[PDB]
Amino acid sequence: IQTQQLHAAMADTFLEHMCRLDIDSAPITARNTGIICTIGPASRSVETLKEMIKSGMNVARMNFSHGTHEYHAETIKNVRTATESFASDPILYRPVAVALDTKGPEIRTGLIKGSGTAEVELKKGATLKITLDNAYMEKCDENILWLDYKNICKVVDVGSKVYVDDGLISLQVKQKGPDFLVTEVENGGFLGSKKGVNLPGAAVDLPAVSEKDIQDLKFGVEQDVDMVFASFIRKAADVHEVRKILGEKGKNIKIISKIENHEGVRRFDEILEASDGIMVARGDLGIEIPAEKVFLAQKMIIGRCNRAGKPVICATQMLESMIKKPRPTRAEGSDVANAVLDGADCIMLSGETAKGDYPLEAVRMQHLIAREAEAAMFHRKLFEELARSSSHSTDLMEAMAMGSVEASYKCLAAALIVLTESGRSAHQVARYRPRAPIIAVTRNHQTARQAHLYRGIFPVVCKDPVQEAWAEDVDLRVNLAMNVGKARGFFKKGDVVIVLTGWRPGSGFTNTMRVVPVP
Amino acid sequence: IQTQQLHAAMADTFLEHMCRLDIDSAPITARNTGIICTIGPASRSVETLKEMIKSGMNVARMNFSHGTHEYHAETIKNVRTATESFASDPILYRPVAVALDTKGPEIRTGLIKGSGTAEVELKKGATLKITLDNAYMEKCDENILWLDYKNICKVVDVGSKVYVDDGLISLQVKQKGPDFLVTEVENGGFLGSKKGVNLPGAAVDLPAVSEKDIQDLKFGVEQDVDMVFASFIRKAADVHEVRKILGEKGKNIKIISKIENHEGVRRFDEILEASDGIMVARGDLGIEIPAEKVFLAQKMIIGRCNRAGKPVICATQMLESMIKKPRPTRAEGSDVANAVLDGADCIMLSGETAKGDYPLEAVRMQHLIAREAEAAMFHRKLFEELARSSSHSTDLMEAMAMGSVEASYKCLAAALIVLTESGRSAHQVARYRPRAPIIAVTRNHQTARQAHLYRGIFPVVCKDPVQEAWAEDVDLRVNLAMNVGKARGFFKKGDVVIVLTGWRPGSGFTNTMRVVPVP
Amino acid sequence: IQTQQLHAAMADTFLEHMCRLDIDSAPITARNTGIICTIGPASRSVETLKEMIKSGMNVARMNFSHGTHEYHAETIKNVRTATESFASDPILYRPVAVALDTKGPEIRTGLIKGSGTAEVELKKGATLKITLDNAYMEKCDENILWLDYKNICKVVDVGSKVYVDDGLISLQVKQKGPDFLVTEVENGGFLGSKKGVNLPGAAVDLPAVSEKDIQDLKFGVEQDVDMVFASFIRKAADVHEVRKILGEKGKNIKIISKIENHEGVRRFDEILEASDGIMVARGDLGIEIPAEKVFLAQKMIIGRCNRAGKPVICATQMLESMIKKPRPTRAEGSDVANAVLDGADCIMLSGETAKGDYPLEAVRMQHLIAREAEAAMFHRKLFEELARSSSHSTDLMEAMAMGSVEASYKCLAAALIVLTESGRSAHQVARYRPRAPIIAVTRNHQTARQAHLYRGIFPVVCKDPVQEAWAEDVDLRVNLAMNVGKARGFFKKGDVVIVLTGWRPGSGFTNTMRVVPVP
Ligand SMILES: Nc1ncnc2c1ncn2[C@@H]1O[C@H](COP(=O)(O)OP(=O)(O)OP(=O)(O)O)[C@@H](O)[C@H]1O
Ligand SMILES: Nc1ncnc2c1ncn2[C@@H]1O[C@H](COP(=O)(O)OP(=O)(O)OP(=O)(O)O)[C@@H](O)[C@H]1O
Ligand SMILES: O=C([O-])C(=O)[O-]
Ligand SMILES: O=C([O-])C(=O)[O-]
Ligand SMILES: O=C([O-])C(=O)[O-]
Ligand SMILES: [K+]
Ligand SMILES: [K+]
Ligand SMILES: [K+]
Ligand SMILES: [Mg+2]
Ligand SMILES: [Mg+2]
Ligand SMILES: [Mg+2]
Ligand SMILES: [Mg+2]
Ligand SMILES: [Mg+2]
Repeated sequence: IQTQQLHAAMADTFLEHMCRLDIDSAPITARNTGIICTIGPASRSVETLKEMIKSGMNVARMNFSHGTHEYHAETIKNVRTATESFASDPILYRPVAVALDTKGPEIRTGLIKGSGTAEVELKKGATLKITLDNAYMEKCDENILWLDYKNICKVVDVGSKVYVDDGLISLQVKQKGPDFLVTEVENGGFLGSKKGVNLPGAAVDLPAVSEKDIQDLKFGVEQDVDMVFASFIRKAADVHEVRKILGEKGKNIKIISKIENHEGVRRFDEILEASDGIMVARGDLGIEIPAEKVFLAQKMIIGRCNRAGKPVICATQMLESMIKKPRPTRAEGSDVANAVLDGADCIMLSGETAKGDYPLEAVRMQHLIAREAEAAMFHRKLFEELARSSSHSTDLMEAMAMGSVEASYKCLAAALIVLTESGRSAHQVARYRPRAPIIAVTRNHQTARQAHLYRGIFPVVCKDPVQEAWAEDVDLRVNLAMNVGKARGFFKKGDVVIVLTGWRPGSGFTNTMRVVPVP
Repeated sequence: IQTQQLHAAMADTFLEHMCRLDIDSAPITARNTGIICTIGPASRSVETLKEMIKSGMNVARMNFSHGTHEYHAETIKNVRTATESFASDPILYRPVAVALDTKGPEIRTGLIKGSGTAEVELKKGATLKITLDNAYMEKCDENILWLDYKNICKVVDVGSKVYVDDGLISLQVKQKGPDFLVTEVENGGFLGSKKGVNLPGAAVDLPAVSEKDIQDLKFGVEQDVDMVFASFIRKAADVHEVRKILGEKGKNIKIISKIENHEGVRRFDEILEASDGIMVARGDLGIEIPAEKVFLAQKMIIGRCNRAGKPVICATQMLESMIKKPRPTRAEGSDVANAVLDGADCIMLSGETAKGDYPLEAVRMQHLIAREAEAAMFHRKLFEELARSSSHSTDLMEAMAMGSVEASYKCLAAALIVLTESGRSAHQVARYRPRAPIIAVTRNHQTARQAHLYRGIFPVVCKDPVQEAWAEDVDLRVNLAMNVGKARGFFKKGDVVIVLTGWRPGSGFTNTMRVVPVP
Repeated sequence: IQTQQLHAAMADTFLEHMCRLDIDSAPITARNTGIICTIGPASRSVETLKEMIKSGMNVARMNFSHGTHEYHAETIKNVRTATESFASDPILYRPVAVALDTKGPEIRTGLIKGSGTAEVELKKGATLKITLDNAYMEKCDENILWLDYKNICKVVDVGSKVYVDDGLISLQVKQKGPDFLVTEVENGGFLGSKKGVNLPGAAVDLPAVSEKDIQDLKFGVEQDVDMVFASFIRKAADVHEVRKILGEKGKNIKIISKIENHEGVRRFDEILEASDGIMVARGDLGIEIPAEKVFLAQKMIIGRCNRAGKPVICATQMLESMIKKPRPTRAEGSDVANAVLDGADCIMLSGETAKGDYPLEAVRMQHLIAREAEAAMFHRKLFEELARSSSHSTDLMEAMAMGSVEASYKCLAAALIVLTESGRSAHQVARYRPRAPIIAVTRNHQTARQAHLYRGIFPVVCKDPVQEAWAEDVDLRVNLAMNVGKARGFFKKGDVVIVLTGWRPGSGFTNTMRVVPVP
């Protein structure tokens, strides 16, 4: 019984590959898919945070949707505190990234009967008037609803829908003024105060970044975050707006755009081009667009990112059930696996880690699945497809990247060691999706942290100073990776590995590839 | 307008590939397909030879079915003399392989009027008597044909047909003696000395290894030949014998089994596995089996050799017309093209160089077709298919070769540079069919002549003394390849090349790959 | 029991397909590729015609570059005579197309000694004068050489080369005057009558449609030819022009455009678009462009027509040898085979039948090889690729064809029977390249003759009155095919067949497909 689906690995057709999948074919230890964990009341603590890390957490996400700078900073603190707890063991030391997830633009209704706690019941078939007249900003009721968005009438059409409270309530626009909308309740319910609004299919003119947003971003810069997950990206311009706020001081910050609505879906190509990476924000996306179309968008985005060699995250509700249970639903298991199969670089956990009763279990779970799924990919066919996709380019690093993955397959290397500073060299390899882990040694901590964004990349920080011999310094670095993979269980002495390096110190890329034996 | 059929190279389907072939898309200057010339009267002179090498000859074939050991050693003499005429400028110096073509279990004709260059014109409807009277051994003419097969009497029966010169002449047995036969000419033609006789279906019993064969064999050793073309090889057993004869002294000689009979097609696989290479010998084959079937054999044979990764030569009648004519026929043009496209490591000239009036041109012509066909190959598909085929192998040098070819494809490398001594590394690379030229640098003159056997290797002798410093020595050899490609106009400064070298002296194989710019 | 390369028909890769071609795997009786024979001095006789038909000939080409209207008219005559000689038993009657091969924008020498069957030897180094002096027109010879082109002196410089007979003979201009040219003979050979002059790379302003062209055109319309081989078509405008002269009376004559120069190639697409079909005229082409490039043209061209769904012919020097020999060269056998694998709908014979010694053998040999090659095609991949191409298209008859072919493969049907009058349903099928024979039953003679143009169509002329009842009438015709297929040995009882018919009369196509057993 082969391991790591190597039997299906050898199939000719996709169908044959499936037919060959084997529950009894064990996968390797090394889990390539990055796991992003939302931190919160359930996971903030150091002790916990140490467990999260032990469980497989690669990225700590900060949901700026709630909490104060003072809170989040305290969260980052603990994260950083937890991470360093292992630093004492440069070998067993694992980098953890920090991400800032913007609150983003928002539309909110007013107060019900001047109260924050009151409610009304909207009844299916009724009429309901939306006004912009702040006169009513605290006089909402069964007949009148005031909202935040001054420009609404401009972006919505008669016959369109307005969703209130996470799509809990649905309204149909029957009349439009310059100041109000006249709707008809389709999907009734109780209405509380200050609920969220969604305008499915609307091209919203709300700014790329809120005022709050500008503030959190500057904050994220001062905090030295590794990426930013930018909410509500609808077009390239919005990415550029974010880029601009982060500015020169934060030009190294990775900006991940969140696709959460039709627009974003429809203008995805430009957004992708402008971004550093993408997050498929299923939550809103599934509110914005028909829940039954989310999967298409999900696969569209994943594929296109794969094709461009830009990182992509699958997020939201992956293991939802696990907020209350130790074991997920079957669909949950399915989802994570397909996501991985689709090509997702990272997968995410929100409620599950943030507030749920089984944060660690959710992590471990994601870990378990990803590994299985990772073996189950159809690499030969995938590599082939990707290669065609990129055929337009004759880049050298890419050539180095393709040649090295191809050899890792050929001799079934146990790993690929890439020495990089910027991470570019490692990134090129990841994109060609080897099956073996990519252990990338760098002296740049940030590069190391950010590496997680990418599938298969396992960052290893070199904390030693530079030797007078390049060659020697290189050799060393290489050895380091070697002690790691060994310490990790990726391989053993005698195993074969693909080693990528720069020929000289001004190389510019890993232009030197080698097949080597583990000591 | 792209060069080197690169548009076509981009194709998704074979059909599309074909469709984009462009007469205006120009080939590169490096001809990858080895050219095998049969040296005889027309080409024996040292002066012709020189012109021969210049024009493209990589290997000299000495047909032991013709001339004497005396005639052949002189040939070999002018051969090495002409080659060696170019050893001053190590840059433009070219190795030229010497090959001995075996007699084997064949039936041969005597001497037309005591000239091994003599000929006579037979007529349709005429009578001819075949005798065994040695008193006619050197006395063949329009009226008496002496054979060398004693039993060919009990082997044929009246009404039968006897074929002379690869079916050139068909004789019908009309009267039987005990010492001879009287036949009638079924079709006219000329008639030489020492032509082969085929009795398709007949039951001749000829040892796999003539006394002569050993004679010839041991002479070849005496002459330091590089390889052996073993005529009418029928089984693997036949192969081990020759090997046995060659013995220790020639353990480095390469045995190229010649498939020229139904048995050899039939036992193809075991022969293959025993041989060092194969030769599709169509002259004989073409009479032995149905003409209309030769292409099957050919394709089949080419396919399994490539699949197997061993050199295959496609031989005989390729440019036939040109024995008398300056320019070939369209079918000959097609023939050569297709053979290259089928996958031949080399193509051959027989009557074309050994005794036609347009030998120089013939070689020339092969060169032209070869370049053009090499470009029209479907590298991308071929590589995928080859990879598939070798999938059970996990060989270290194969990984290296595959990564190399792959990179080379990606960046459109100008050449591949391999530093080898056995020349195995090189061999391995060529098996994956790179589009670029492989410059094979070696301090071993045999390995060097031998490399011609394989598609795309441009062997280059390194005559320099061995450097104390492994890296310096390496660089040494590298530059020499750098210089040749430059000389031969293979690339320029700022052109990119893949370099295969060994990490440490006595590295085993070329375990190091680099992308490098041409100096 | 191995048959029709069915094992190879199951390979996954092109490589494995090749690897599995078996000489011992016998082909079926039906020869799919049509055989075109140039009818000349050596094949004019009725008695010779009868054997050629018998021999596999489907079309006769009458070369207008040679002879007179009268000589050709008689040939037609004889053609039709040897044909209907078989009309006795409609089961065994085989239609024969009559093809008009045009003169075109060509330069042509004169009569060698008022003959035309006459030849002349030219020796190397000798002198020859080219003249425009009509008083030599029919008096050519070793000394004097008259030509078609009064401007030739303006179009060629001293030192230049003049090619006679498709490059057979190279003449270098030594000196020129107003009237004549003074050349020296560069290579020896037989110079015959009304030969071809190729002034490669020289501005000849010849007209697309000569008045003579015109003349001949009109002549063949009266001669009721089925098709036209338009020589030297350079651009679509040429076609329209031919089309133009064909006018109304011949709005049904198939115009087959011959690509025999650099322009024709270059403007191939629009040509193809305008023409009914294409010939690869390698004789002229091969001298018009570098010899080494013809296979590129041929492959690009055959591929493109396949794609298009239009019939393509591979022509010239396929079995050249056989003008004098009974057995072809290796190179020639590979060429016909390779032509068939390339995808040519038809193959041709020129000198081989027109004037050679072995007309019958050449034919048979084409028959022989084709069959073998038809088998060897990789039908599976080919069909997929063909589909990939045709994908934009949603034609109804195309779907029928495809489904039908698809079904034919699956159940290994013995044949497809198509009932058609226009012939289009049958072409549509032929274009999707089933392995099995298309028995095209029709009541249109012309249709039945022209069917030879298309790969795999076996035309059957139904001679019986129309049935009042469609069903019976259809049945009958089906019956016809059955009998014929049975008498030709295509299938036996209990064999399976695919049946293509129309539901109702005047169905515009065969919209009904059925799987049937032979009775
Ligand atoms: N050394 C030579 N001496 C004289 N004639 C030679 C020589 N080598 C080749 N020839 C001539 O060229 C012809 C073709 O050469 P080739 O090597 O193909 O020989 P072959 O008879 O056709 O035998 P084989 O089947 O082994 O190739 C020979 O038949 C012979 O007439
Ligand atoms: N009608 C004919 N009368 C006599 N000889 C003929 C005739 N047709 C063909 N031949 C001979 O056969 C040779 C080859 O025939 P073919 O039809 O191929 O002519 P061709 O000269 O090569 O010109 P093309 O390029 O049109 O094919 C001709 O050159 C001619 O000598
Ligand atoms: O913001 C998100 O993550 C979402 O909406 O899913
Ligand atoms: O022996 C050969 O080379 C042949 O028969 O073609
Ligand atoms: O006309 C032809 O066939 C040619 O020129 O090849
Ligand atoms: K958020
Ligand atoms: K021999
Ligand atoms: K013509
Ligand atoms: Mg959201
Ligand atoms: Mg020979
Ligand atoms: Mg032979
Ligand atoms: Mg022509
Ligand atoms: Mg011709």
